[PDB]
Amino acid sequence: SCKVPFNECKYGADECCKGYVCSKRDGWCKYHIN
Repeated sequence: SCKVPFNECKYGADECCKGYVCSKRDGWCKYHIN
């Protein structure tokens, strides 16, 4: 019930796959830590 990290991401949206973080600047799902 989630989308790939390569795609976009909504600030706060937990829809993304657990384990990844959502960049506030880039506005996408990534693995790197903020």
